[PDB]
Amino acid sequence: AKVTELGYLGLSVSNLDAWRDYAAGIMGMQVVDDGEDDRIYLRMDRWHHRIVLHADGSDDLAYIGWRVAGPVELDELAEQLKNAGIPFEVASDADAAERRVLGLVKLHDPGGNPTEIFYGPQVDTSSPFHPGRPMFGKFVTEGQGLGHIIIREDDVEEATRFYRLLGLEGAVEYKFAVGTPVFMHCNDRHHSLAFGVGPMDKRINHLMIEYTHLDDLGYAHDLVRQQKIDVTLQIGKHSNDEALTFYCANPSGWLWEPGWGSRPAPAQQEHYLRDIFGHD
Amino acid sequence: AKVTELGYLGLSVSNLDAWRDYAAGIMGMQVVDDGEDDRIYLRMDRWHHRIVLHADGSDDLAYIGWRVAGPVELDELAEQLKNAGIPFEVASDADAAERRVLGLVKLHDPGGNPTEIFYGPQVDTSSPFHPGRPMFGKFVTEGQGLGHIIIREDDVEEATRFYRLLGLEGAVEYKFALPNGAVGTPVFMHCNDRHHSLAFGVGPMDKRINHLMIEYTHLDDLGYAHDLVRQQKIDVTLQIGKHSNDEALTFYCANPSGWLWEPGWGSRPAPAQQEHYLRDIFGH
Amino acid sequence: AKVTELGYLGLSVSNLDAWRDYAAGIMGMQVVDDGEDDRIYLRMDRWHHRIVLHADGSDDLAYIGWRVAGPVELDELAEQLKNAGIPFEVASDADAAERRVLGLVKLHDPGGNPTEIFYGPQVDTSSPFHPGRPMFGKFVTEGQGLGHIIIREDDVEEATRFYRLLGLEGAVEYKFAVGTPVFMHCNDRHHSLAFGVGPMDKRINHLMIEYTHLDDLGYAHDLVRQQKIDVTLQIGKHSNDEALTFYCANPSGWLWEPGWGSRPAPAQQEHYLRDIFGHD
Amino acid sequence: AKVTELGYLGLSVSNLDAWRDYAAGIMGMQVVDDGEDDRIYLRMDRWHHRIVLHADGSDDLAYIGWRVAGPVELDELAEQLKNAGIPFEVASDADAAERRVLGLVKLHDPGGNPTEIFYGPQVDTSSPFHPGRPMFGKFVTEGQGLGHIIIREDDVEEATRFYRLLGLEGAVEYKFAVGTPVFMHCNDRHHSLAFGVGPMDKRINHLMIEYTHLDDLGYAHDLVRQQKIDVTLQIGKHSNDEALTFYCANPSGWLWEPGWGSRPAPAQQEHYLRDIFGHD
Amino acid sequence: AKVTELGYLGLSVSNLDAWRDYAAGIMGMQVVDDGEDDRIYLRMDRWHHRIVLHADGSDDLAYIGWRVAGPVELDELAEQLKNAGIPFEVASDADAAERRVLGLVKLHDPGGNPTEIFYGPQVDTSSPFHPGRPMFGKFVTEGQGLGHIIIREDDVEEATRFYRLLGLEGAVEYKFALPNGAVGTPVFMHCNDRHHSLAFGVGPMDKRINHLMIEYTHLDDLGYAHDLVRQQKIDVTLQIGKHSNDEALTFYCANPSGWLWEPGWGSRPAPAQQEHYLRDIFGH
Amino acid sequence: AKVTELGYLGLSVSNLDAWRDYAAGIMGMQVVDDGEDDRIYLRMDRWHHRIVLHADGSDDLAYIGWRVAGPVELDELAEQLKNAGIPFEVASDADAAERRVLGLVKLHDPGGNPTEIFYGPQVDTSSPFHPGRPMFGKFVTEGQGLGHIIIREDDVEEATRFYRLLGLEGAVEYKFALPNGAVGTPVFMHCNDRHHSLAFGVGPMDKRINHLMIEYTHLDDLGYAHDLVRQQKIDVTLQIGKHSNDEALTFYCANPSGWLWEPGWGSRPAPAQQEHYLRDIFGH
Amino acid sequence: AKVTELGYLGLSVSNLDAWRDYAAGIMGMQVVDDGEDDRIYLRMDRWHHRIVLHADGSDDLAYIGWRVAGPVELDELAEQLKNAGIPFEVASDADAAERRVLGLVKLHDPGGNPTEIFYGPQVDTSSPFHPGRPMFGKFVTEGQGLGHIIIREDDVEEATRFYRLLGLEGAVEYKFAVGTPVFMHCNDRHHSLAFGVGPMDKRINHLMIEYTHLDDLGYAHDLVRQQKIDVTLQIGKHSNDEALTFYCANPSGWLWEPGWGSRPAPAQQEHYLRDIFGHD
Ligand SMILES: [Fe+3]
Ligand SMILES: [Fe+3]
Ligand SMILES: [Fe+3]
Ligand SMILES: [Fe+3]
Ligand SMILES: [Fe+3]
Ligand SMILES: [Fe+3]
Ligand SMILES: [Fe+3]
Repeated sequence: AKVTELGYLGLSVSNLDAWRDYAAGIMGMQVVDDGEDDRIYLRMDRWHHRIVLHADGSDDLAYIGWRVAGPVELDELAEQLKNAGIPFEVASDADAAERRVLGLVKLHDPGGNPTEIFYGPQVDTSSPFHPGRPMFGKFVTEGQGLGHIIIREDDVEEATRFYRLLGLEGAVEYKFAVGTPVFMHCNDRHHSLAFGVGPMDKRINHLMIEYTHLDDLGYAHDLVRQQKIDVTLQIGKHSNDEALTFYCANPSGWLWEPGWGSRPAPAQQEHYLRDIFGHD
Repeated sequence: AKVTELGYLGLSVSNLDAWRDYAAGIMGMQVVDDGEDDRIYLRMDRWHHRIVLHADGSDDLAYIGWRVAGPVELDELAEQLKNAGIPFEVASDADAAERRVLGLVKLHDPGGNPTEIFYGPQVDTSSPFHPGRPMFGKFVTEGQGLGHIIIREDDVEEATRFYRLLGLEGAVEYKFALPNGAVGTPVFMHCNDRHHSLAFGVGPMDKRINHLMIEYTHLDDLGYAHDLVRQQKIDVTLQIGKHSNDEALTFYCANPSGWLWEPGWGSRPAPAQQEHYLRDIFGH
Repeated sequence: AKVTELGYLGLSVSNLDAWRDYAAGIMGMQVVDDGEDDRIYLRMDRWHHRIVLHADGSDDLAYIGWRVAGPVELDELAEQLKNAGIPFEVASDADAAERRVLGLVKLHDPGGNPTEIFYGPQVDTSSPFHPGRPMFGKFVTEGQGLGHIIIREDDVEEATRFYRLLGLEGAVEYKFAVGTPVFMHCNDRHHSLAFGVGPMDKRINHLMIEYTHLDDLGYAHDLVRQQKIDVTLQIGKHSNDEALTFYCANPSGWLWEPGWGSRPAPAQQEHYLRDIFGHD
Repeated sequence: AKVTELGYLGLSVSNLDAWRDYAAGIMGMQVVDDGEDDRIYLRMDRWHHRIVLHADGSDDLAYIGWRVAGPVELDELAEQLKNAGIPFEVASDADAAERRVLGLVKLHDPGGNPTEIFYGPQVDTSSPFHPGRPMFGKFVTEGQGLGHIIIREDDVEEATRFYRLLGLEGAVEYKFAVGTPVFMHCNDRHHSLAFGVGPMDKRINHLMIEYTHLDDLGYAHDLVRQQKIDVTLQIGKHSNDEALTFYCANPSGWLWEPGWGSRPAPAQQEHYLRDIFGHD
Repeated sequence: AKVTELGYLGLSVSNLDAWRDYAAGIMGMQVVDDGEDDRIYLRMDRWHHRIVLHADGSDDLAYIGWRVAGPVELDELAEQLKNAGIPFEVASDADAAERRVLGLVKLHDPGGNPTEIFYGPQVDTSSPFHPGRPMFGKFVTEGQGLGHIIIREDDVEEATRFYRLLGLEGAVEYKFALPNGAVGTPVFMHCNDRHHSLAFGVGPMDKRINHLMIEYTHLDDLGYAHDLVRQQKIDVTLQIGKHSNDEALTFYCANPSGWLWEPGWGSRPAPAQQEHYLRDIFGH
Repeated sequence: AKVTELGYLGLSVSNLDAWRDYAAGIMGMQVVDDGEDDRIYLRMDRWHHRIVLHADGSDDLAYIGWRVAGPVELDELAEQLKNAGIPFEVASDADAAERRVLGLVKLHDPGGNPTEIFYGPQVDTSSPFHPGRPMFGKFVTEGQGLGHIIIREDDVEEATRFYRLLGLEGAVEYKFALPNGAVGTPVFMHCNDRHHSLAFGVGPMDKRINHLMIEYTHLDDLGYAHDLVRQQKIDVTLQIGKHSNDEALTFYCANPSGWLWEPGWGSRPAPAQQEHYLRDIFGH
Repeated sequence: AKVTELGYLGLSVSNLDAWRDYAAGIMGMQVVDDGEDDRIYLRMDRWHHRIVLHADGSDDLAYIGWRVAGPVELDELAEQLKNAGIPFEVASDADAAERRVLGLVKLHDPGGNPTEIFYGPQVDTSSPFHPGRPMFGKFVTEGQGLGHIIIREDDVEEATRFYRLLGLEGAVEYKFAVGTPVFMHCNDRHHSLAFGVGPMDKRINHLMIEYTHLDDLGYAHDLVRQQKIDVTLQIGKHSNDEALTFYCANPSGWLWEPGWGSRPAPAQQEHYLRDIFGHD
């Protein structure tokens, strides 16, 4: 059994309203507020949500959810963890219900990042995704997860071995003291996960989200320029994912990377020395 | 040169608010309001609009706009009308501006229905379609027009001839027995892949327009619309069903102007060749 | 080895003639009467039959037949049952011949439902399916079974484990005391089997049958309206199978669900809270 | 490891010239005579030959050759035979060279039929197949073998178990004392092998060969009528292979079944009670 | 019979070396030098060339060459020009040789822009395209011509009519407010799959040509070009963006003659039918 | 209405036996002998034949047969010839029988080459093509004709005009320097998917025909033919190579009548539009 | 784990300039000179290089690199070697960096040929392949390796067993004392490797490189004729790969075989007695 996608992210945020303007108003996500006093959701497709916003007054990552196919696969994965010596917790039904999933395992990666493994997300088929701003197209999520994240690790090699155990595949992809970021995938998305990018003040460095239509990235690019917001990396392409993407600050003080046209991971490992173009 | 699609409809209404709730809130169209005194717009795709709503107090059809490919084609059609001795007005640039088109000709069909032929609709490709209720998919319009309409014609043969001149094709599609032994023979006509764009010969009518069909790309949006209408007790005069001709899955129901909208899914193209039916397939 | 489809159903019925009018006259199945004094068959495609009508004077389920690929797979499955502690019976040749199959294993599921596992159904290739009323198209059966059934179970978890052992895959699909129906598949049909829907007076709740052509469902819908028969659920869509279907009473006092446009099961487990539209 | 196709047949024949008129002159096979004093070959495609004609004065089967993918697969298959208790002989290089193959295992099936297992047939790529009469099209052989054969067995069940060990798959396909012919396949050809058809005077009952073009079967049908030769079964279709074929006597006193439009074997076992049409 | 593509451009330049560095060194074109005194060539595909560079001292457009399918088609177009009372020169074999074509007619458009119509370009299929900087892919030209241009026209309606005669199709593509309440209505026209080959009506211009669009098959080549231009501080007058009409991803920037090149990727075809816009999609 | 393909060739030969060995034994054609005194046939596909061999003592081309779709089309072409004042003979049913066709017209091209136009060739669909040496594949002929030929024309422009009337399309395909400063401009023409069916303007010729190209579906048959020719020392006057125009892989070599056959593989279609070359791609 | 392609070759050469004229000037490869004093590279596609030219004054093979998918596969392959008794060396990071790979295992085949196994080649995505002469098309390398090589072995059977252990598949393909060349593949390229061709003065007999466009082979054929260079085998086709190729001398005194239109290896082993055409 292997994880199949990056299913959801929990975020700790200090300012819900600013996140509404940003994620729905600019990025085109749908705000879902089910009445809960301490959280709201962000929806990108059929699923009830892909991202949870916990208004706990912090501004960092709360948890990463990795999907598996069903209860049998969840059990096989739990057993693999037990055999590897890795502490985990089979969540109760009520804890799974909090996450809007049927079954859920909670644990941590070797960098201390809260990591969850689940099957059976809540899908709202009867209430179509309705974007928070006008969209030409949709988001790329089908079988591919919500996007990709760079997260903090203190032991790159331990993290890699942990993530291969979960089912992800990958290796170092750039050589840039030579530093060696590692990139990993579990489906057709080039990667869902990367680490070893150097010292980081927060648990998460960025999140790349992907549009089906190029016109939606331009629409977002222009809203960000009009709203006169911080751009860290300009429009361009990495050698690895070969996607067209830009990097801007979110209300939590880290980066979102809205994108278009990401390719699949090569079936065999490669490594690069530099990006294709842009990203200035 | 011929008409290529049913491009837009002008509607006279007496209650804008009801229309907004109906067309956007249930059907999923986008309300476009340009700050005009007397009118708002309904949008279904990239075009600035497909339906104009003139808040004038009446509840009927105001005008029907038929698209042609371009200026040369508009000239060619104008000359054909003149050579048929059909009167028409060459609209100026301000009349074309008012309709959001590049050029147009204004006229009447034999039944007195105000009829426009235009090229160059306004398309808002910077502001994508944003439906007025959540939608699963979109509207079927590309190269097919807004949908199909049923309109009043006192002279069926005169209307048939008028619309063959414009470039529409078709003929009688159904035969049915009337009370006195007569035979009703409604005429259905198309100008593109859409089974038909136009019909008439369905008998006496108190308004110029009887119904409008609009088509969803996704059945679940038809399902959704149906559900809100049941939630809000609107008159579905004809239940879910298939006509023999268009072989579409549709339900008929009442709009705020007192006539019928027929939301539908899965319309088939107009056959290569003319055929007719005595009855429909199922439902309705 | 795994079961590949829901191959056949045996029904106990009190009124054969009424079943002829219903299943052939309305639904478009073919009545096959081979001279046997206590039964007649219903045929939907190439197979000799998909359903057996036993005129024993009862009005419920008699047996469920699950197909396997051949004698080797039947043996591997019998061995899996022996290893699990589940009593079974390898039918004799004459018992297999009664069912019109080459090899047959008889047993019961944990709810006490008679369950059969077979290979090699009788197929009448030289006598084409001829519908009991005029049909635009056909039934959807190829590699997909005859349709799907909701059956009674007293132990939802035991039933699930039993059915996974047989080769089916699935889980809970709706949360609606929270009740949790389970749905299962063994091929491209969304599901062949569901249970845990609540208390049931009979062994079987319904049977969904599927038309290739939409026009055939309308034809049946209209015959049911003309014959002024009981409709329990109106035309609509479940979130899970995303099929267009209606629910009406059969002469045995349970439901048939004639349908159109059922999709495959998602490759990974999901759960819903409500249907898409209709089914009032 | 499994056998992949029915690769070649060795025949013992009493009259080479009559076989030339028949197989090349009517059927459109190519006569290959490499100078050997006791044999000539029949070629149907790229291979040097598909059939060997041994002029030993007998009129029956000499051997059946089953192809495997290479030397590794040949070894795995030899090992499976050793483990099953089945005597075999690894042919020497010179014995393999006689057969025009690189590696060859000789043995017998439970009915005593000489059976060979080989890899690496001689292919004459530089000398295109040239038919013995004018042909519209070609023969169907690619990845499918030369055709199919009914052979004699005294123990139907032993033969089946032997043939499954070799890699073939199948079961009984007709019920017609009820007799139960077994049909087996190892590729896209409906079957390569059948037995249990009742008492037979010879080792082989027939050989079906298949044309790509319908017009070639008609051409052969007409030559057979003009030459006023024996027809046993008229043009028609079996329920199982669903091919269009006729049955005529060859100069050895058994049947050839020239054919067209044979379908693949169903992915799951079926059984019939009668043919579709024809074969009178 | 009609023009089929924008085949070549003749350019007057004052500095060959700068052009070589710009067109080849950055854009990826191949410099072709045939040992002529006064001119070199720029190549983008199998054709001997798409752009001629006459080192005469001026910095402007010299001529525009439009392709037709063959000799019969050239005759047919010649007769149409004559029947319209438009003057033209039938070039001799040496004039055709100079242009690397089999036949041609020379003339002027209403704005005085030297205009040629030809069949039979020279194609060097023994010496494949070899770009002047490493390229990921190639240029989009097949049956689409070199790209599209914006040129000076004092009389927009006269030019429109002139180019409909040649066989191009199109009309006004945008409307925008001018200072005095006027409406600018630029005309965009096509003769093949390329959205447009030609535009004008964009206002006063000091040179005959305003810009040229060239299209890469691969985005990474657009990316590459963009990067070298940033490395060499050339004026990108308009940043990465999409026009509503061609829906292409392009950036505008200055060439050594003082006007604009617009390298681009992913242009869409010209719609079956005329439509217009009030604004563009994004960027620029 | 136009010619659709080069249908057949009539050849005068002085040695049948050599031809049989060459055309069948090496090229893979089928010899068809109908028991006629004076002639045998060469077959390449379903047609009774593509080449007639008249054993009359001369070694040259006898006639060229061009196919049209049917009788109406033959009439239309006949009337076009008459309206051009080109003389022709309407063949009777026995003349059509002799050619194995349903109808035909007989005439001359400007260079005196006997020229026939026919519909309805005889097709032997009961006796499939059986090649005269083992073949891997077949000949390319469907809707493309037998191949292409080079023929003698004293007046290139007159011939061009003659063949545009018949319905062939094309123009000059190459330019090359002659000794005296002149320019040779051979004309290549097509009437279907085959790059060309016909060429001329290659200079002085002692026979009416210079070469014939035939095309194999499979390269291995080209390879096979090449090998037998090397085994039998026939003159391959031009080695394996690609022309710029047809972009085919072919080798030229001598037949028993003293002129050239060019067996080939992988010919490309004639481009949508006319283009020309100064040289060829490789080899030859 | 198996090797996936013939990734790179190291060559020892006496004359760098002559190799530049040959490989770039004629063949259309790109010369990459990164400043190193003892070597330059030849590039054929995205990779930094496919061939290394070591100017050590010798004129033969230096090493053969076989690609594997990643570090896990490299480990599984290293373990297979340890289990087989075959000495190997896990290269250090700096040794892998010298080769422009992320991980590297060094060893020898049974003929003494230096053999390397690596994952993660350096790819220069931001600097497109730019040919050393004008090219119509490109080289065929994607998932197929750089081409194929005939190398020297003293023990044909040992070499075969060694190469099957690495993941390659194959056997004897020609019978021509009967000699028996062996051909092997690990992807869609007919073969990457062949040996047993008879006595050889050098470690490598030839290298076949493949063009996507036929016109590029003709362009090279003509440059070789104009430069009036040695041709050993004329244009033609082998029965096995069915490619169109010619054989000419390189500045190191062995053969390059520029080619076009090579087919995949047959899924099952064959053997031939002669080539199709040409190669005189
Ligand atoms: Fe990223
Ligand atoms: Fe309607
Ligand atoms: Fe159901
Ligand atoms: Fe048979
Ligand atoms: Fe532009
Ligand atoms: Fe030629
Ligand atoms: Fe080779």
